[PDB]
Amino acid sequence: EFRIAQDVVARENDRRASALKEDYEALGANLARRGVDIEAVTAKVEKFFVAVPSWGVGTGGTRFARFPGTGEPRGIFDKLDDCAVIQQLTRATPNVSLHIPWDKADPKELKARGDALGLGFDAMNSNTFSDAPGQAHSYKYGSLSHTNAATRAQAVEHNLECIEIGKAIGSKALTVWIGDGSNFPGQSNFTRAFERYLSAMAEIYKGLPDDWKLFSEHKMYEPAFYSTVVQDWGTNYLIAQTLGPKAQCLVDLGHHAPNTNIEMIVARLIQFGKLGGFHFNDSKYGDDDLDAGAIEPYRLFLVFNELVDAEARGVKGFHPAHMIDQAHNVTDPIESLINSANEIRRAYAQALLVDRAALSGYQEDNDALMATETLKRAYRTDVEPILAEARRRTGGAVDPVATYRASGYRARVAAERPASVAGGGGII
Amino acid sequence: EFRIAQDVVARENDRRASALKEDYEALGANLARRGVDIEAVTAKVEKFFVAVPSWGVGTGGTRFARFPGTGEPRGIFDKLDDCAVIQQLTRATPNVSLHIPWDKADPKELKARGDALGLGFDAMNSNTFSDAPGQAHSYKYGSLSHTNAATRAQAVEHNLECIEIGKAIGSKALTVWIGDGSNFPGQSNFTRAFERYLSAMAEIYKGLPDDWKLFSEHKMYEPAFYSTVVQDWGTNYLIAQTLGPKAQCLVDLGHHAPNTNIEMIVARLIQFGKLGGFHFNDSKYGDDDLDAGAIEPYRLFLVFNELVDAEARGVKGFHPAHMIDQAHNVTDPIESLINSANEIRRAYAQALLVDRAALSGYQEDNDALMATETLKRAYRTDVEPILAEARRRTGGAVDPVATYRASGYRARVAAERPA
Amino acid sequence: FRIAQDVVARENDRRASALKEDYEALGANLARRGVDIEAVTAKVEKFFVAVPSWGVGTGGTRFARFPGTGEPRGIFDKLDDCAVIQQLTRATPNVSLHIPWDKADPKELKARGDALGLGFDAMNSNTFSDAPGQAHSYKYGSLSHTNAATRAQAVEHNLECIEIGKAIGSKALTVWIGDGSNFPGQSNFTRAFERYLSAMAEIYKGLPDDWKLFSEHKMYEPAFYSTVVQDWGTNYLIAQTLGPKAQCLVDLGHHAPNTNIEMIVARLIQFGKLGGFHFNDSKYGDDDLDAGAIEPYRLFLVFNELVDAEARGVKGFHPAHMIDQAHNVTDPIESLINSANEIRRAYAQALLVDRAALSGYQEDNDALMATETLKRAYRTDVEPILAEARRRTGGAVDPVATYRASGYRARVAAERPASVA
Amino acid sequence: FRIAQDVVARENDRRASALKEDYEALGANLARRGVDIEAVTAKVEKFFVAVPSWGVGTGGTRFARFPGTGEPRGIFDKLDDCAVIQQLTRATPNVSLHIPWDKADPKELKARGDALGLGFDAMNSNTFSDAPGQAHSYKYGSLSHTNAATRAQAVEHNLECIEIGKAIGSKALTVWIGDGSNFPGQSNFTRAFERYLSAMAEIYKGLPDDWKLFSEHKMYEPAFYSTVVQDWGTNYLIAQTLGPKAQCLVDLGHHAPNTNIEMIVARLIQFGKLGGFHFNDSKYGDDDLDAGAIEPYRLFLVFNELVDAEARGVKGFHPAHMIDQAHNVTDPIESLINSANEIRRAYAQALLVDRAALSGYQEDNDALMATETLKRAYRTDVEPILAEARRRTGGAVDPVATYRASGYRARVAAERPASVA
Ligand SMILES: C[C@H](O)[C@H](O)[C@@H](O)[C@@H](O)C=O
Ligand SMILES: C[C@H](O)[C@H](O)[C@@H](O)[C@@H](O)C=O
Ligand SMILES: C[C@H](O)[C@H](O)[C@@H](O)[C@@H](O)C=O
Ligand SMILES: C[C@H](O)[C@H](O)[C@@H](O)[C@@H](O)C=O
Ligand SMILES: [Mn+2]
Ligand SMILES: [Mn+2]
Ligand SMILES: [Mn+2]
Ligand SMILES: [Mn+2]
Ligand SMILES: [Mn+2]
Ligand SMILES: [Mn+2]
Ligand SMILES: [Mn+2]
Ligand SMILES: [Mn+2]
Repeated sequence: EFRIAQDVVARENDRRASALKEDYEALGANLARRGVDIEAVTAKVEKFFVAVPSWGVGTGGTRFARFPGTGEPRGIFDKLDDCAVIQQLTRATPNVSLHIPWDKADPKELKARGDALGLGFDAMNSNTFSDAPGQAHSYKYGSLSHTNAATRAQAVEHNLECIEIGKAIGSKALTVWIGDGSNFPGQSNFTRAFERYLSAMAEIYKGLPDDWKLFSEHKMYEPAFYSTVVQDWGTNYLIAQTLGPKAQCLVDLGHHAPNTNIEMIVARLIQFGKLGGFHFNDSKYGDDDLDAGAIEPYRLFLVFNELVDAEARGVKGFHPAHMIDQAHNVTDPIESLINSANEIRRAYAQALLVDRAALSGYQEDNDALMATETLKRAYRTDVEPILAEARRRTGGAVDPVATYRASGYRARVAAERPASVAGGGGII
Repeated sequence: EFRIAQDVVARENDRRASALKEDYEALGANLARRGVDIEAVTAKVEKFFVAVPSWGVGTGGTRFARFPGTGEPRGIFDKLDDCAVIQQLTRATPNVSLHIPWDKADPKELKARGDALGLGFDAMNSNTFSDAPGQAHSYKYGSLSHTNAATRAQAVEHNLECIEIGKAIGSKALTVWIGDGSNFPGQSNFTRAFERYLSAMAEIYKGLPDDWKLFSEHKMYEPAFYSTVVQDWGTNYLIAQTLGPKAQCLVDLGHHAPNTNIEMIVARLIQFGKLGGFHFNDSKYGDDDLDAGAIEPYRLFLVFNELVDAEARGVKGFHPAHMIDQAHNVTDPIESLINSANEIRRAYAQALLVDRAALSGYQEDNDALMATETLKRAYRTDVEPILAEARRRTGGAVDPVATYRASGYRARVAAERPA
Repeated sequence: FRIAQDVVARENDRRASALKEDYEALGANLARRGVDIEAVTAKVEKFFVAVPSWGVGTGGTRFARFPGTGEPRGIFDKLDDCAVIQQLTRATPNVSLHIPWDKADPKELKARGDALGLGFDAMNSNTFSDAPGQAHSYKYGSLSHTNAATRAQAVEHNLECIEIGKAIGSKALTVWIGDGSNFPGQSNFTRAFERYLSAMAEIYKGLPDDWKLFSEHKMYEPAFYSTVVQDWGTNYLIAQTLGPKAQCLVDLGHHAPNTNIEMIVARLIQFGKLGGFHFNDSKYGDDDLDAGAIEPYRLFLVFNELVDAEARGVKGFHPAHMIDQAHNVTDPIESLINSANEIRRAYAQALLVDRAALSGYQEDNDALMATETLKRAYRTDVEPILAEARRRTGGAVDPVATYRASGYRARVAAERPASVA
Repeated sequence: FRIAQDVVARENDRRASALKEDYEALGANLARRGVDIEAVTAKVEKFFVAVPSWGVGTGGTRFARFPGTGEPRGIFDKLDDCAVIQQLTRATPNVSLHIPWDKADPKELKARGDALGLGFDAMNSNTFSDAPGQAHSYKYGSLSHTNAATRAQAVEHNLECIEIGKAIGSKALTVWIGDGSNFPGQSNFTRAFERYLSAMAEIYKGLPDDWKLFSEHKMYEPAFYSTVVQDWGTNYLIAQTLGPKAQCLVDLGHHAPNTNIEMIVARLIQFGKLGGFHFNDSKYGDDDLDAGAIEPYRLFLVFNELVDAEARGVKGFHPAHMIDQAHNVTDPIESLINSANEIRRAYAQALLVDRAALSGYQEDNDALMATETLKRAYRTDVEPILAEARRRTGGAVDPVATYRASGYRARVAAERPASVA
């Protein structure tokens, strides 16, 4: 199937082919003068993939309000149809990340739809940070770390079910992010809550297939506003080290305290073999969940610099799961995910241009200026031509968003799906 | 009428009266040794009021979920009923802040219910940060500063309607907080957006009664995650100054950048006569909206220290509007508001204890250690006895939350209200 | 006696009546709450915190230093001044030394301490500044420097610190370094940390059987882009890697904005790697201000975690307590006195928490009453308890007022020549 | 010429070929985008930023200072090194002086500047440290000190800075003071500000008709609790109160974590009080790192506001641009060279933004395309433009490469005695 007509894609590509050939050739000549083979770079970029969040193709909101657009997806099936568009145009998001119970449905159908749309399934995501209809025990005061045994058992069961769904659809990991924490000093005993959490996670670990991974995701705050059980990478490391070989840490960019050196955390986790994966997005204030690289592109580049460095030195058993975790409140969710996936490949491609030998030399000589300039030479490079050519050669669009708007997809699905209504957030 | 049975109040007060007498007399003797008449302090404390937010009486939530408790208020009237309890027990929250359209209802009935419950109404709160049913233009991309004139006009009209409702119930002010801002660089032109906002606010100011005040509330971020039109007190000052004498700035404690010295902002606004009022709450990370003083009680004291100093310096015509703006996500909203109102009176009382003459002397002599110790001598003082006696003398409860739970009020409204 | 005993007695007697009234009033109030004030006073009078030799002299910033009068000339003057703090507060019996700043004949240092009634806490190494005759500069690092010879030099300095500490009665070595980078790319994060670990392993080998090696994390300064030992996570990795004798030291002002520090303390305790504390306060960065002068509640919450550990029955839990502050606009002696007092204050209030009631509220998820239970302790003015603890142990009811009445500062100002160049 | 002309020419010819290729390639791409590269280049070669005299020497922190070789001592050595930056970049024709650090016979300074081809930007007063023989200490403040005589002394000092500046070609005085408090209660926020305003009014009276008075806000350091001129809000009140000749100076690293600085820039421009900038980068506090070395996009976004201000033809808009950095681990000259380069880079890129398209996407609320319009400009590698601009104006294609090829550092190292061999 092709959510976007092939003629429109070919049409929009031909319209930009000339300019692209020029830019690509100019960049290739420049890279050559730098001892770099543009073709080698493009080949790797075509092979870089990042999972899209099923809950990301829908318009998001804040605790104050939600302003849905037209053609909002009704459920997992409409969401998969929209994710297909993203993959077809960018060719960078072949896999979708499911969230339960939001995307609960017959595993056979999900798999079927995915195969038909040319989409796979990444890590499963459990939900014990909200109450579902008919739920026996509320997660108001926590889940996996709740003081009530029955409540923890219920949370554990839910996570085990997520693993069962994932196995049936082709997933190989479970990501566990909970809101568990406290809003007031004294409300929670830090140590006892963590102990409860560890014990519950141990039960979940027991249900992991031999080739599966369990990712725990830390977050400084929100929904808890005083303390959070899994508040940072330090606690997260203790979790992973304690649970076992299959347990690793997931780093969501906007989940750190102000001014935190996030790329260092990535490096530390790689060093001790616990970098399970990433949740890409950008931010300026808190866990803003904005389009990747829209606020601080250099920081995104620096994270990838650590990723490529580890890749370069053959760090064996190094396959971090890459996923986008964003909320789109003022843009067409599909266009944002498209450009976000693009930005990620942009940062990856620039990281690949880093002269590793020269950098190592300046590091050993303590030539700070040249070391930092060596990274900038790669970062300053406009690799858009490589990103565009990679898409073109793999069946994607030179200009993804332009082709998307030219296709009229949004207007189309807007006519097929029921209207939505604005409203307030959880504030009241 | 009394939401809490008068016999329960008398009972729970008698049960703690002996202990209170002992603590009050001990504190009075200690203060007397420090040259302070405890009676003068209690007299002032029982006169300190802070308005309760109608939107804080029901359980709050986040973008991730809402976990309502039992007996949740069904509307503004249930909310007023619950606010009546807060006032009856603490005697520090005689006024309620309404939010339109959330609390829209016959103004005449609101006033009636208010008078019967012994409650009054503080500043009105406009809402152009969310869309209402049948709304012609969406506020998705802004409201008062939206690029579309028709949208801006609609936002202006809404605020004017808020003023009409407030005039009917006895409100004397309009508080304007909007989410207007951008999530991406370039999305908005900082200056043009601000110019649009100023022009729209000028229209609202034009329709403001001459016995009313117009409060603009700054916020660093959320719902906007890259830029916000009214992002800080600097922009807020420019707004108030531009609009006119009736326009002032409202300071919400959790709306500042990390590590910001908020008590200084308060002092600066007072000096330039633009401190319209406060939205009290506490926080640790962002605009957490937690129970006031639950996280950083000293900071609360330091804010009140600037308020009391303003009086001591002789600043005139200074009557800030005091209001609580909190979200109660994991506690009984009534209990949180009760203890929050209490914490605010606590900080106020301690600020009244500061030996101003001594402090002044240490400041002039640059004796930093004794100057800070002078503030600490006041802050370290446990004024709970003064707060409890104040409540007792004015019809409240020695221990509000204890009396509240003894009343079984929550179970009662839980039975009267749906699930 | 640094401070004349008649001065202390006179000042104590002047305030005796008021202390009696306040203490007995507090005692009755606590009794009504089921707490024995005498039991609290008995524990308070035994809570000690080490005073930093480097904080007895006036501090400064990169912009300027404004010395006061009678600045101590060397380590001996500093010990003399520390003796004043201990005599008046009775809460600072031990001094933390810094090498090479306080380098001197161990026997002389020991003798002076004994004569003044002072002991010595953990030693502190210095490889964040260059000393004269140094073969290699620490400009680009020390224990993690790319140059092997530079690292070896840093290792030998730490071993020397241990030798000095052993001779004077110390039982630990605290290691804080500025190692890090100011530009992206300057350092390879993983290799720099590996170099550090290798060097610390060597230092670890020189530790006596009853010693401890404390590593201190810091988010930034002097490094402004990355720091090798940047946070508690990296710190935990260090202690766990080095061995049983290695633990983490938590300096309150070394964390990112809004960090929940008390949780970090709880985590380290759970995994037995909480070596000790560097107490101070701050509002912006590593401000190094007088403990509790900015956020007294936070200080109380850290102690709440320390007391809960004891309540939970954590075994062999003896964290080292030290003050690490810089006094740029006050008399250092007066600030250290009141800071030590704030520390005992927070400790005393933490002892007042009704743990039985708290555990009940935590189990029932009664967040409001749980927090109020903490507040009922924190709101209690324990000054009378601190004052009585001092009176009973030979200290001053009001330390700073007594210090000022003694005229000590004016005395040492006349005895000590201020530096000219 | 500090750098031999044959060296400059040689290093240029070595890179001339590749540059021609890149400049032509960028010119074609820009043409396809409706942009004339020549128009950009013409503006870029005219963009200047003043170099801080206190920036050519190696910097340090409160913990240590690690000087490099050939450290410039005195204003004459410093002007000599600044000349190198100007010769190679052609973007720093003016130097910012700091009194009393750079005190010297005005006529001799003017003479040295003209000989080196350097002018002088805003004068910088210093009342955040004490000079020998000073009558009153600034320990507790200067312009806002509680002591009248101390304020008068500070005021007189600034006036002297204006006299020195008038004699050498300066047209502005920048005032940054450390004035503030480290403890709650220490200062009365309002009285301190009142005193500051009164003193600044006296300085303002000494300003010639064509002079400007810049006040610089700073959140913290040296004051760690409160600072009189803590932010742009207070700064605006100052400028508005003093008069038309008074404006606000924005130092990028003086803001609270996560602050939207470009918005502050826009607000000040709207109200005619954006006096100038102090460029530098940072990640934690006022790190004073090489401009754009940490967050180059933020720098671009600041220049986006600057370029748009001109595009709108705002009145009273003519900001002074200065670099205010500290180089603790690099050759100061090289850092200043590359920092000045980054500033021009951001400027060039902001010049590339399609204002018409941007304005269109803003009106339609097409946030995605709006931000992409900024990115299209930002993602554009303008190095070819910067290099050509330098080549056409007598500068070096690759400034740092040419600097190293000249062996200048080793040269001054042989002429200037270090403290130790
Ligand atoms: C929906 C998803 O579980 C969620 O975004 C988490 O991954 C975490 O980012 C929350 O802050
Ligand atoms: C509900 C109320 O309008 C709201 O809380 C505003 O005042 C502001 O605090 C929001 O962040
Ligand atoms: C002097 C002492 O080594 C130093 O203060 C360290 O302990 C650490 O606090 C530095 O920021
Ligand atoms: C040296 C110069 O006066 C100084 O850097 C000020 O401009 C300010 O940036 C300090 O933090
Ligand atoms: Mn996530
Ligand atoms: Mn998140
Ligand atoms: Mn508010
Ligand atoms: Mn708010
Ligand atoms: Mn320390
Ligand atoms: Mn420190
Ligand atoms: Mn500056
Ligand atoms: Mn600065």
